[PDB]
Amino acid sequence: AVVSTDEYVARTNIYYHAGTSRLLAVGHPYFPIKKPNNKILVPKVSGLQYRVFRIHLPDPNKFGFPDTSFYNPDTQRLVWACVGVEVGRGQPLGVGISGHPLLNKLDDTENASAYAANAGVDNRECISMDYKQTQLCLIGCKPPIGEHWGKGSPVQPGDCPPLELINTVIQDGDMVDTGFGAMDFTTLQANKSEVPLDICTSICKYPDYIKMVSEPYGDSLFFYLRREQMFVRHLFNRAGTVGENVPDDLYIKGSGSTANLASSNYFPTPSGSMVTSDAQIFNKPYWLQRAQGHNNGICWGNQLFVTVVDTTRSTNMSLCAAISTSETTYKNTNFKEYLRHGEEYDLQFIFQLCKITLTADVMTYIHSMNSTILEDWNEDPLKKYTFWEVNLKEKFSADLDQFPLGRKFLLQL
Amino acid sequence: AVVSTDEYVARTNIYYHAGTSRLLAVGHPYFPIKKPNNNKILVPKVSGLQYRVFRIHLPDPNKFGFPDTSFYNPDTQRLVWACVGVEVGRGQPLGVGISGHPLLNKLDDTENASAYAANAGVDNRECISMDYKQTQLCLIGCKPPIGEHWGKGSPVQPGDCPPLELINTVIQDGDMVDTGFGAMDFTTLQANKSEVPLDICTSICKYPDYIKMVSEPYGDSLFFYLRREQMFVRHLFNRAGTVGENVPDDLYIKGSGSTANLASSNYFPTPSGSMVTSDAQIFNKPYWLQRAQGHNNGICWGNQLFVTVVDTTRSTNMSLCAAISTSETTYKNTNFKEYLRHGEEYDLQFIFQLCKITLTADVMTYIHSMNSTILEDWNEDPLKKYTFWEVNLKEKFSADLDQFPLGRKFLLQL
Amino acid sequence: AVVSTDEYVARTNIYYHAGTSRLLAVGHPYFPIKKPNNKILVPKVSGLQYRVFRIHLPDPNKFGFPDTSFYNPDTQRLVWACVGVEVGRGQPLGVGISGHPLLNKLDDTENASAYAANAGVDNRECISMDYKQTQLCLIGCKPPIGEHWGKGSPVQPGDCPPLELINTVIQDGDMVDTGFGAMDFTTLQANKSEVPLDICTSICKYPDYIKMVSEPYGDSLFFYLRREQMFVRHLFNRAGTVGENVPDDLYIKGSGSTANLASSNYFPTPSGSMVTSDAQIFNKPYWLQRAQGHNNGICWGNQLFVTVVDTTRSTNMSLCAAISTSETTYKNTNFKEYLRHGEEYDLQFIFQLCKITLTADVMTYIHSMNSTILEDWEDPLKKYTFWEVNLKEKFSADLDQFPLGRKFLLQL
Amino acid sequence: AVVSTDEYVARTNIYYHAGTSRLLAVGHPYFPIKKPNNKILVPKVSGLQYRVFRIHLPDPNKFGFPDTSFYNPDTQRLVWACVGVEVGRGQPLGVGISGHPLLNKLDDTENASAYAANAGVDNRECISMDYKQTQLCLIGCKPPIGEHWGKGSPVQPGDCPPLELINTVIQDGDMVDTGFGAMDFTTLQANKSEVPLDICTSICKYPDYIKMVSEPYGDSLFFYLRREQMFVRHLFNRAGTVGENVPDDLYIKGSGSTANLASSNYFPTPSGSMVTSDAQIFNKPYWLQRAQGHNNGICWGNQLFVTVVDTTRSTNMSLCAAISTSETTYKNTNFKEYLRHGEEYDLQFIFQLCKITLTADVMTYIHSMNSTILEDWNEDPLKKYTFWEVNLKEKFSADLDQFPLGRKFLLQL
Repeated sequence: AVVSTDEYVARTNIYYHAGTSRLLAVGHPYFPIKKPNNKILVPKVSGLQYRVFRIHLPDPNKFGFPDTSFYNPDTQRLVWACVGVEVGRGQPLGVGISGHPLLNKLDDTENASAYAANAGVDNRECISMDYKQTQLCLIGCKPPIGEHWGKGSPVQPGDCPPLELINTVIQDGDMVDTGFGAMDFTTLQANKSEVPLDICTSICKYPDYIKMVSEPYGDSLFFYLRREQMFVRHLFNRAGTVGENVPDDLYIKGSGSTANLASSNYFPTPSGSMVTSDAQIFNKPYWLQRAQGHNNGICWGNQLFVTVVDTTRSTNMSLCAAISTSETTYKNTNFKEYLRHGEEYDLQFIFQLCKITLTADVMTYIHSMNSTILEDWNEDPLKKYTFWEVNLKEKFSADLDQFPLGRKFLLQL
Repeated sequence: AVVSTDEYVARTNIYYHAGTSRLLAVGHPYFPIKKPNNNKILVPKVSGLQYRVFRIHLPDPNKFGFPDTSFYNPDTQRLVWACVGVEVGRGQPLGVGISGHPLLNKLDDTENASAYAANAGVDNRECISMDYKQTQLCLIGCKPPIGEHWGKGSPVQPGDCPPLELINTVIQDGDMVDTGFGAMDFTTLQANKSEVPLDICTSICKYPDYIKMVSEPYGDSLFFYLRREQMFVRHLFNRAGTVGENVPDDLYIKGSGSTANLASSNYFPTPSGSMVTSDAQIFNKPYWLQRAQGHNNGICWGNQLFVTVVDTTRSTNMSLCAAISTSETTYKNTNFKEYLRHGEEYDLQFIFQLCKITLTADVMTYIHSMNSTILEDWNEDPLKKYTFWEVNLKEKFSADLDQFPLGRKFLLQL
Repeated sequence: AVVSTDEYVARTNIYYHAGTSRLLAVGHPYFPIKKPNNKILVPKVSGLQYRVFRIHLPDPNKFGFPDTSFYNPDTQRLVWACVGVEVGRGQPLGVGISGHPLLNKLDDTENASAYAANAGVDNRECISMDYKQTQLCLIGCKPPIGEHWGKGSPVQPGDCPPLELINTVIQDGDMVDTGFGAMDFTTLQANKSEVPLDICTSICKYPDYIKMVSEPYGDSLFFYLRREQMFVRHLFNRAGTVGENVPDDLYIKGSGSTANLASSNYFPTPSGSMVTSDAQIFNKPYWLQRAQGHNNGICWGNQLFVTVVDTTRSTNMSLCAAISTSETTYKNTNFKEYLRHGEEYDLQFIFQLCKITLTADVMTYIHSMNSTILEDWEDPLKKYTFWEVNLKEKFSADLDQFPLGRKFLLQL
Repeated sequence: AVVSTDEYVARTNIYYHAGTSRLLAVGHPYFPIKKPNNKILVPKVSGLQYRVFRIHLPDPNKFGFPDTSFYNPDTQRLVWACVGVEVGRGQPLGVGISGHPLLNKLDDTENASAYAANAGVDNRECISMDYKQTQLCLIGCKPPIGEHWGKGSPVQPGDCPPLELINTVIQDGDMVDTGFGAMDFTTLQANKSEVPLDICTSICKYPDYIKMVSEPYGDSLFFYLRREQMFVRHLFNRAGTVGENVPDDLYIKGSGSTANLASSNYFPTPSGSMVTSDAQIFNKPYWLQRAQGHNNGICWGNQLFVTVVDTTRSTNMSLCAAISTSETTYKNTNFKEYLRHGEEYDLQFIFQLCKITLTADVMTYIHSMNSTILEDWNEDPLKKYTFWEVNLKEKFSADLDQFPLGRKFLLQL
């Protein structure tokens, strides 16, 4: 049976403060910019992406403490334990808009309109919408897990793909669900125009809270917060050949214009409503004094993983340049337009040192839980994923009161 | 007089944890698909507005192996389970779904009319869609829940208005919840077949009968219940068919010319659920049934439970399409086929407590009056007429609570 | 000098539970259906009507108690007292719609973008709106007293009717305020097209809380709850000759198309916004453990009056019957449309018995307060129409057996 | 190692009250009225500007106290401490409107709309929008710090300017972020028609809370409230040549009408939603009894800086004047129309006298913190910016009971 860390991990009264300072990212909000080579030139930085920071801590065993009388190195080892965190967001509150120049939309079904689509071969329209609002922060010593609907195990051309639920590690840059569902658009929509431009060739992953919480050791989730909201803004219709005809027992055949049924593939456009300062999750200190799982904040392997989504600062900046200044009158051809998005972060942590007695039972338990720890204490499995590497090896300071999160921690212990 | 369970049922320190990890359903949100040459369904109907009535089977304690049996004397006592905790996980992103009818019976928009409408033709049906009234609920009990709807009552010129009766019946898995058009039996009360959206035009929309369930003398049907719903009118519309009841002359002054003939007066609103938000969630949150409203304080008579869940805050139909030919350079509508699908994810966790009953003469006669089958089972299925999402927990019981999250929460709560 | 009832009404430790069970009503939401005969074939059941129940409690003096050691049956008398109540509502939450096929509406003034053409002979249009949301529950031993602006008495034809604040007794079926004001429409609007179809000939009364509270004995109101909410959805204009010209000093004369002022009689269409379960009043027990007035819950004369308004369950349901079933193609003439509404109620009470000593001071005070109380030891309320509820045979002593009784025992 | 003020500053039980009692500003909401010359006849007063009050206090060492037995002048000095503040606001609540006669706007991408035949060149419309709602009140003994995107380090004409996060001192009259992002429009948008008229040639700055809380001594900020909300009202589209074509991987080529993609530079128009009285920050006393940082309200140099933003009292009033009064019918040409905006402020403070012993270590610490402190105790460096100078040298009063803020303070004791 699994046992809580507090049952075999002794905590000490030594605390440290580590911060990242300003972390900045600027780029296009929809797609990466590159010129003909596949190398990027301006990365894709959007308000609806996951930011998974892989934080590296100094090795406490080899760390140069001012004194070493608080433990016996011959029969004990040291590990860090997170007891406080603060995610700092700097940019002003705002709401960003994304859309597709050729969205697959036939006509508006919410209410009869003056003009209706004339059928034809291509009815795609230029449509944009604001997305579902989200805010989540997961902290753990292992990568988070997400779930999405992808193509299942494998007929005629155009038949409905099999549908399956897949779990995969969330990475930096993975798009969050946006009101169209958590699904693998690239493969489940061969049309390539069902959803806005920034997700039509990407996967929208949603955290697997059930799986992460229910796992035996609770490494993946010490603490987590979430907030979501959305309401339908407009009700639209889809175009294309009908996959399955409506059963003839659900309606009575018409005559004349109504002889042919209109498309019944309805889809709404989400909307985040208001972003307000009272509903914010960030810029506040979260105390991890007691976690849900068995891992009570121990950072096994000298690592942390802070996943953040914040769509309440997703304002894109219109940006224009003039080809020539000789024009005294405005001309559309004379000005080039652009888009950009800026993200600002600042992570503060409070770490409490802990020591572990290496008895036979403890060693066997630690080996069963994860064999890597014992080898460490004397290739990287996670070095196939993209994380925002954050290095704090040279940024530990023991005088807590010198920093704001340190002062807050001291006021409350 | 009827005694509370805690008056003749003794509780113990034995606790257990049972789980139903990752129940999953995928189907079409409006109707079941089936090849014409057969009635067998290739894709079930799985909408976000359906009742999910799980029928949970427990391992009967009387024939359940324990490490110790000193807590009861077998020949003069019988064991039972008592639900002291529950949680209904919901592992999908929040979202709102859309429904509609390609030939909805809508004549005019009577909200901001600017000129008197023209006379209706032979057919005026239009393709219209709308989101539904938001709803959440969770009923837990040892008997199937009871719902209500307005059906065709006991009995006539052809076309006369059907009489209305209030009918009580057992809610089953797959039934439709009221969506803002009232809890009625559309199939029989609307011969038009185009009054309401496509997913309820031939279905009964039931509503739980809280009054009747709570007035139940034994309180079996309802240990614990939650409900939260909201709605507002998005649009105001008109109906097209002829009028069965003319407006009385005394309610208006006769018009002339264009206004000589009255427009239809059968107004109907289109519901709207407004925002779905995380703070107002009912799920992913433990519930302690330590004090039931009725006399039955969570005793699972017959080794059964019934967890009814409705959750329209995670209804997000996902459009997905497949191309007939991939060797295409320009977009063609005829080259793509469009589909709708909907997926639901559940995770039920329970904490059960063992209880024992002394089989004295008074207890035996009282239990016989309560339900004759208890004693007989303590030696055909009556509920073999309904469709429930069967869940089997005979092999899912484990004593160590701290190994599971709900167990850890329960331990911390003591 | 009026003394609280507890100064001469000594309470006991006897409690009873009375419940009406399912009370059901079905009918048309706008007007009563009747053969063009005066008999009503289908009543008018709407979600904006008052439901004024009249509960008849059993005569405690003649009641067959099992024990009578708690009073002297020759120098004392028994009276019922209400200490708990619960109003049960069955149907699902929803919103209804009302409208007039020929409503008096000229223009949409909210966002007018070009000066309108002069009104013709008849500019009436089909328009509907959802009404202001309301909920209330008044309980007392006398019928409630509402108010409305009726036509007073003092005149050239077409002159403005005098206005007066008339005070009357609310009755079962009277329409509640809908957002157009609490006024007598049938006399103050000879147009018969100013307001929707279900109130264009009725009186929309509003409870007179000020007067009912200021009543000396506090009979009319032990306990009351209220909630309302509305906002303007559209800003329309009225049609018809101008009764009172706009003063010349409030504007500068227009020229050309603007030479003739547009109508300046605006009116908004109300909207009740959202109905939610968190804001619900009903399906919750109320404990009448201290009344505002002097009458502290005593049911004089063995009566109660529960007035209920609930516009959060006003869902009208569309029915449709097919004249011919052999049609393979849809035709409008082949289907007849109907509207109906269903209201479901379930009242529950807890009654505590009380006894009163029949001394000289008590006799004279009760006489000066209400003589019929002493007479019982023509019915003045015969004129009015109430939903008569009979609870003489529904009394029981086992409070455990009923849900409200269990809640009362647990909490008190 | 930085020590909080209350370690070397001995507080006393002497309190004073100072206030302005009224402050008015009237001007044009959109732009200053230059004289056709350079003199500004009417300033630019808007509800979306920063109000940075530079408050001057009497020098306590030279102040005329009725008694001086609480300190010895030779070995001690005196300094003011801000223990209370209140920012009054006069005008009624309301919301103002801004717009551009020639805003850059091509289409309405929310829904398929109906438009006139395209002009081809100069597709600019007269558009207006209400701004994002905001409120804030920073109080410190140094001017605040703000952040905005500007033109960064160094190119064919029309290329996208580089972006950079710049920190600059906020000044009176500097505009606040409006929902279009905190950026230097003047240089980042050569079009001069991307945003409304009152920010098309200005810098929208946002307070830099991260820096203003992370500076060591915490002088710039020992109090701050913030309250902001917005939502997207409309979803428009830009007009102009595309600087970055959509990658071909994100869509399928059209034919006929959809041969050429529509503009994909979307922008939303903000909306502050409802201004309400219960959500008000002002007309309410704040007590500065526990500063976040190390400066616990000490006003070094006898100064303060109160920065206030309030967009919930931004009602512009339209005025009209008649060229000639003899006309009997209405004519447009006979009436001129103007706009004006009026602000009202009333600042009240509670000050507590303090004293510092001039020992060796104290003097060295103060010199390291700020050299000028010891010289002041015998040209202006901060007199390079613009501040709404407030002179309270003659407003201090020792009777707290005679003023409303003092009466409120005495209840708190």
